[PDB]
Amino acid sequence: IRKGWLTINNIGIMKGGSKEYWFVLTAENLSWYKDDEEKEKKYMLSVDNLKLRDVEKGFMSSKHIFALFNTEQRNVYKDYRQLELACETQEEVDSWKASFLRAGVYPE
Repeated sequence: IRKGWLTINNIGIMKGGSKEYWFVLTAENLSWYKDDEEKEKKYMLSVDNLKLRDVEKGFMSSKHIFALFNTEQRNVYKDYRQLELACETQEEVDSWKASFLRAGVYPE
């Protein structure tokens, strides 16, 4: 449905620090890659059982930040905490939120 680069702010101490990843969004699954060639296949999460929320001032929010969180568990699989995503512009945040909603993600 939508593809682009997104920075993940929540990464564990073993690999901590915000990092930019290539993301592919479809109606069925969310697939994250370290490359735009879509070969790494870092981790995947299903579209459903997820919801979109805003974020608090817990990060140096020089970017436009929104969070996709698991409604069944406390964290995203193969990830640290919930998937807080930072965009270069606010339009990217709104576009991604709309894309996730169309894919099947539900509002908080």
